[PDB]
Order: sequence, then C-alpha cells, then structure tokens
Amino acid sequence: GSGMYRNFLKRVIDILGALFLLILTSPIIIATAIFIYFKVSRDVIFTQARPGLNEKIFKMYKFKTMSDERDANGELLPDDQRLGKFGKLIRSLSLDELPQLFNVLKGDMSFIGPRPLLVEYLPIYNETQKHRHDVRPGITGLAQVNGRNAISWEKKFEYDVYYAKNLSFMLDVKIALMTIEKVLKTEKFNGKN
Ligand SMILES: [Mg+2]
Repeated sequence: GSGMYRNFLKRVIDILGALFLLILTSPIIIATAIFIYFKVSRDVIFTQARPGLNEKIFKMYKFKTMSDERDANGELLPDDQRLGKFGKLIRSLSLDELPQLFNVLKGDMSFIGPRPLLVEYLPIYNETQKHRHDVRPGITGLAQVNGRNAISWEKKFEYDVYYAKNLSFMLDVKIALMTIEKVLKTEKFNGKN
C-alpha cells in the first residue's frame, strides 16, 4: 500500500539491477546490434506499444529479427524466409529481449510484475483483472513462474491481481527463487479463455 518497498526500495533495486545487467550484457548487446544492422535491418531496435503502470502505454524495446522484404504485390514475404538462420538463434537465446532491461531502467517496467500484454486486452479485462496494472509490468512475475497450473488467462490474472495486492519484498524474493528453480529449462484473451 504505502510501505517503503512499494514506494522506494523496489524501484531502486530495479534501477541498480537494470544498470548492472545492461553493463554485464553490453558486449552481447553491441554484438547483436551489429549483426542485425548488417544482416537483418539497419533499424536495429523496434518498439512494442504495451500498457504499463496505471495502463499507461509505453514502448517495449526489442531487437529486430525479421527483414522487411515484401512481394511487389505489396504484401510482406512470409516469416518462412524473412527470419534468417541467425534470427532464430537470437530468438532461441532471448537475446532480442535484452533491450527490455532498458525499459526496466526507464521505469516503464520492473524486474518482477505482470507480463506486459497486448493493448487490445484493455476492454476485455473485468474490474477485478484491471488491478493487474496497479504495478509496473515485469520481465518475470508471479503468474510467469506459475505456468504449470495456469493454462487459462483468468488464472494468470488471478496471480496478477494477487501480486499487485500483496506486493512485498518477501514475495519478490520468493518469485526470484522460483524463477532460478526454472533451471529445468496461444488462444489470445477472449474474456472466457
Ligand atoms: Mg528470443
């Protein structure tokens, strides 16, 4: 509600962590940007408009992995050829997700929180599920680690509202412990799925 973690510490940890991981992965960030510039597209970064804290829209950064080659007809060539071989390798290693660390540093996102979903889901949320945006979206979160017993979207949102209601340092540490434990490694919200 008004503790010093929800109103101060969590943001400070987000800033220190995003800054550290940006420096820690900076050679990979520069290398990935160089390859994409010469092999994929000279516009290295593209943004994804997503609703964030208080449903405020932000630009979620991501590396481009597909080309802009269309058919003279005007339509873009399918993903079959537009995704180079290295494009898969960048995707499989989630290297294109590294710019999201900057969204965390910007305050657009947190290290822990609900997943930033499509802007089309805003009218579909019910008044209970809309509380999922009472906190910053996260790279990981409570619903993300509970992907085994939550195949439906309403179960993931129940974890989202529960997280925004009970946001504490101990809950974040718990979510972080379960995320490491993931050492072991489609429908689209319709209002009833
Ligand atoms: Mg990826």
